[PDB]
Amino acid sequence: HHHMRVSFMVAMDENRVIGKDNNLPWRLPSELQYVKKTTMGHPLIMGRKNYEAIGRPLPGRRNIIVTRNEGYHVEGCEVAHSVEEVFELCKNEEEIFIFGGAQIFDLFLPYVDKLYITKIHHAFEGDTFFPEMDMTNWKEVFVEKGLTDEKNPYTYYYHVYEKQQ
Amino acid sequence: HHHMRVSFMVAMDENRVIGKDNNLPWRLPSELQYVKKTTMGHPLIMGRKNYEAIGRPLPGRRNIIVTRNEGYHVEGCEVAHSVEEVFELCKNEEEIFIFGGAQIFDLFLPYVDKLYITKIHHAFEGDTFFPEMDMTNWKEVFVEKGLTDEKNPYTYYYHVYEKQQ
Ligand SMILES: NC(=O)C1=CN([C@@H]2O[C@H](COP(=O)(O)OP(=O)(O)OC[C@H]3O[C@@H](n4cnc5c(N)ncnc54)[C@H](OP(=O)(O)O)[C@@H]3O)[C@@H](O)[C@H]2O)C=CC1
Ligand SMILES: NC(=O)C1=CN([C@@H]2O[C@H](COP(=O)(O)OP(=O)(O)OC[C@H]3O[C@@H](n4cnc5c(N)ncnc54)[C@H](OP(=O)(O)O)[C@@H]3O)[C@@H](O)[C@H]2O)C=CC1
Ligand SMILES: COc1cc([C@@H](O)C#Cc2c(C)nc(N)nc2N)cc(OC)c1OC
Ligand SMILES: COc1cc([C@@H](O)C#Cc2c(C)nc(N)nc2N)cc(OC)c1OC
Repeated sequence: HHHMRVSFMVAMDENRVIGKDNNLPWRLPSELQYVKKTTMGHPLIMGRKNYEAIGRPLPGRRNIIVTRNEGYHVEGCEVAHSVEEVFELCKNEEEIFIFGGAQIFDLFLPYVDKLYITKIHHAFEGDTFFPEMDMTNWKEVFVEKGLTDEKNPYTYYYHVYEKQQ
Repeated sequence: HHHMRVSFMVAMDENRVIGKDNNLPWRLPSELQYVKKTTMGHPLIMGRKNYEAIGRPLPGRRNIIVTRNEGYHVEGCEVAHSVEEVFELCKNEEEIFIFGGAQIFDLFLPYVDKLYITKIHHAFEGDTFFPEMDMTNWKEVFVEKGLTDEKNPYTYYYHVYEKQQ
């Protein structure tokens, strides 16, 4: 029914952790630069909690915030209240990026076409997790080692998976 | 249609620069010795401008120069004038290396199977760039840190990517 490509953009550790105390458990500027390059010129779909943690509209992209709050407004951002409203706002979009967090990943899980997942080889303490996924019917179309140095202190890989018809 | 493996051999910076004033923007003997090791015993496909910058046939490899000039000749080198002519000269080769520069990288881009790309972590001034590449259906099959020392003054990594069928 929807015409835009629904993509997931996420980074997670060995146990699927994505967050701790409403922020990122790791600081990886190189990973963030890859995120910015990939998502540039495409809508970002983020949960209300996810947005407030970031604190600011991310440049060069349509920021769409998902909340049940019927009176929620933020300057320089669009607000949706359901999967369908998001699909309406993004009717004509080429590809959208579901950007998190867990509640929003859950919401859009039945609709994912493509998965951009960074895997981080470390066991972080966390409270927020990326939902399990049946990877049957999925093909890995890209993999590469991320940059490890003084500023990026963990081992990590970029993966991209596409669903088959 | 063709049976030889078409490989790219290239070194570029953070902004895809490969050249400046018909020359290399950096001097990396260690990177050059990896190039010689990998390409040895395999044909080199070079654009006319790339060849003349080098100035001499590179030993142990078939040097094949790509030009539109029908009366162009160089001692100890073969001269092709098109993608297909290169394919004819290399019909029986196991693996050929597209060696640059930009115009020749463009020419053979639709045919690349394997990419040997050195990434140099520095922002050089340059005029010649390595073409953008959709890496969908490519996988990194090798990565390693290059040697940094007094003789090799930059941070750089060797990457190898293979196309998937
Ligand atoms: N490492 C990574 O790749 C990522 C990690 N994160 C991390 O995840 C955490 C945030 O994720 P999480 O706590 O799951 O929160 P979310 O980002 O999923 O936001 C939760 C909010 O989304 C709204 N919401 C949820 N379901 C619906 C619905 N069905 N209809 C309308 N609105 C809905 C609600 O807003 P409301 O209460 O206003 O009604 C809810 O409070 C942070 O720690 C963050 O750092 C986030 C993104 C990526
Ligand atoms: N960093 C790296 O990995 C590398 C860097 N380089 C750098 O790049 C620069 C050279 O690149 P660039 O300027 O693009 O030159 P090229 O090496 O790509 O050579 C261009 C020439 O190739 C010939 N040519 C182009 N298209 C065709 C075609 N379709 N059919 C037949 N012949 C064709 C033409 O020759 P003609 O005019 O004679 O007809 C043209 O002038 C230099 O600065 C060099 O140092 C080069 C290789 C690698
Ligand atoms: C709390 O602070 C942030 C939280 C997020 C989060 O929304 C995310 C993510 C995110 C990350 C990190 N990586 C990948 N591969 N996909 C994602 N979707 C982003 C940020 O910068 C942009 C943040 O500022 C520092
Ligand atoms: C004008 O000076 C040169 C220019 C080139 C260029 O053709 C190249 C390259 C090249 C390099 C450096 N690295 C990688 N990974 N791939 C390449 N294709 C080579 C040279 O030595 C052989 C040069 O002499 C010093």
